[PDB]
Amino acid sequence: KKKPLLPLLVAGAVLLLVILVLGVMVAKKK
Repeated sequence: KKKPLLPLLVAGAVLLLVILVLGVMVAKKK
């Protein structure tokens, strides 16, 4: 019933480098 989190672990990692890091460009520049 419960969906595996194996692919979710790496999923959040990608969003951390692609999305989160995207905001650091404007943040650090601020």
